Amino acid sequence: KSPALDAVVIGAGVTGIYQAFLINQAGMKVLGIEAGEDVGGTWYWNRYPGCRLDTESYAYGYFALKGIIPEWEWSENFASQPEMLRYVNRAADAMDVRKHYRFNTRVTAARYVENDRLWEVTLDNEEVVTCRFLISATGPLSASRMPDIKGIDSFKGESFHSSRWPTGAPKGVDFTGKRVGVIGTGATGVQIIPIAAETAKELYVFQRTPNWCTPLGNSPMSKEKMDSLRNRYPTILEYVKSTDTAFPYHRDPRKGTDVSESERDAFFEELYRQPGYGIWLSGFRDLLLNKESNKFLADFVAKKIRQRVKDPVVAEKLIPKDHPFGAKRVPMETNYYETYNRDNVHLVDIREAPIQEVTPEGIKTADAAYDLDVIIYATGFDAVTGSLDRIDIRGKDNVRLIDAWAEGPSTYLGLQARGFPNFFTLVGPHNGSTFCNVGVCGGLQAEWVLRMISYMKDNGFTYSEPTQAAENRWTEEVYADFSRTLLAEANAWWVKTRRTLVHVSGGPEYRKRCEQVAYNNYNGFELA
Ligand SMILES: Cc1cc2nc3c(=O)[nH]c(=O)nc-3n(C[C@H](O)[C@H](O)[C@H](O)COP(=O)(O)OP(=O)(O)OC[C@H]3O[C@@H](n4cnc5c(N)ncnc54)[C@H](O)[C@@H]3O)c2cc1C
Ligand SMILES: NC(=O)c1ccc[n+]([C@@H]2O[C@H](COP(=O)([O-])OP(=O)(O)OC[C@H]3O[C@@H](n4cnc5c(N)ncnc54)[C@H](OP(=O)(O)O)[C@@H]3O)[C@@H](O)[C@H]2O)c1
Repeated sequence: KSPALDAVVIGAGVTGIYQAFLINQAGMKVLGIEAGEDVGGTWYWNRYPGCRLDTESYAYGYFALKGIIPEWEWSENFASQPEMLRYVNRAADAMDVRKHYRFNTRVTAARYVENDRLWEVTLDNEEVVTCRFLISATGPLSASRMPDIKGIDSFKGESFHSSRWPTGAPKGVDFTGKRVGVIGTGATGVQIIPIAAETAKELYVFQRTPNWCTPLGNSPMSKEKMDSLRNRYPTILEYVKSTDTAFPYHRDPRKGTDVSESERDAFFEELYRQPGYGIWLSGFRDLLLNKESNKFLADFVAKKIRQRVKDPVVAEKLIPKDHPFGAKRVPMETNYYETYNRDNVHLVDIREAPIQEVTPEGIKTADAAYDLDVIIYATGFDAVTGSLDRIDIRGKDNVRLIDAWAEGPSTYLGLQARGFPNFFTLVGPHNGSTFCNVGVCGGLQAEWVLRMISYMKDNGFTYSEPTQAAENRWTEEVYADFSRTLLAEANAWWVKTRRTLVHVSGGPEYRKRCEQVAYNNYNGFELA
């Protein structure tokens, strides 16, 4: 039998739509599936207050850089959520990609049929579509997780996870008169807290673990600046392609030690005050390899925190003692620390006083009871493998991807897994495009995968699968490379339990390997 489609593409985020656009451009037969109503992925689903980019607007905007929508105008340096979703909507316009997709449709199971080298894809547990290739663009921080606390449903006020804010108008942003509780202090939390506190009656922050945070330094984007940028897109494109993360920054050649304390102190101050992630991704070459170098930056930020926070007890509570700087994603913020100087904001430490349960009134903890009219769960995601974990995926010998990855992910190039022929996990585990400015990183990964499906059509090949030795060596390489950094000393979302779900070596290096595989007739894959 013959599968109907060349490929199915799961997801309508920035990765998914481009993937889908490209495939169809090459004249193949594609269907996209999105669970929500329309394109946007991250930018569709995450409508909470203060939701904002990390990455410079113009560096994230692959779609603009590649002249798909060259005339696009950014209004700020770090675009808000609504602006992003506008961009994606426009981008999809010029691609004409919507007609290729099934919206309001969820993939629930996927089964490989050895005997026909195809994939049988189940939509909302009834209908079945057949494709030669399954391509997941279901993204690294899709798949929300509620924390493991007793009695979440026992709560009688308003309550929800950050990625399912009530609504397409973000309803009830105004917390006038309300007692609000916020669980979690990651990137989401840090964006939410200063904003809610403008209107909340009382704001209690339930912080189990403190992150290192630094000033976003957002500012609006003059039309001149935007003209000066669009004129350089070719340069900006090449440049972001050459940096380890595809963010527009690169390391100082020097070590932390080749420089006297007073020279370091000056260099850090200059970064601290620079808009964006310069502090994190333009430090010294050994910020993430060398405990001593890390300590230097960590003490500087510490000191900064005690400047911005008036009461020294609160301030100490907010300074991490337990993981080196830049080991977890560094959340960037507007006026976060100053928030704690407010009379109507309370930091509740829930490591020393672990949350007992959620009651109808408020939140019980080992020490106190909090009456609350609203609770916010900024508790993050089932990272990387999470949304795949939520599809029954089955391969050769009817094995599940979940059992397959039970000891941790195993893939070649982070693109295919052994036992799962003709299946591409885009920006998935052990992938060089996951620790990235994903806007550019996944654009490039979508393009490479196109070139592999194209190589397959031309040579009439119907089957692709990693060899054992390919996959073992790769995985080995990924753990090896990761154990060398201070990223090993931490529990970020990209760690599972202590192992990595992700590839930390450099994008340009990762892509260089990929090019070396593709050139050598996809060496490491069995093809037939
Ligand atoms: C709040 C937030 C802010 C971020 N900010 C940045 C940033 O500034 N810079 C950066 O580089 N990265 C950022 N990221 C990381 C982000 O994941 C990437 O930037 C990018 O959005 C990933 O896009 P994607 O299209 O690959 O996945 P997504 O954007 O998540 O899109 C995946 C889509 O797949 C759909 N889907 C999943 N499962 C199914 C199912 N089985 N059936 C049907 N559809 C399904 C989902 O509905 C979703 O729409 C951020 C992430 C979050 C959560
Ligand atoms: N552009 C941006 O600046 C932007 C904005 C938002 C999100 N993001 C992306 O989204 C990622 C996820 O960040 P997030 O804040 O959404 O999630 P996150 O980084 O995973 O943080 C989740 C928070 O909830 C807490 N938590 C989880 N389970 C808990 C439990 N059982 N009890 C008590 N506390 C619990 C965690 O504390 P513990 O550490 O103790 O587990 C952590 O503080 C970021 O790394 C970032 O890449 C980016």
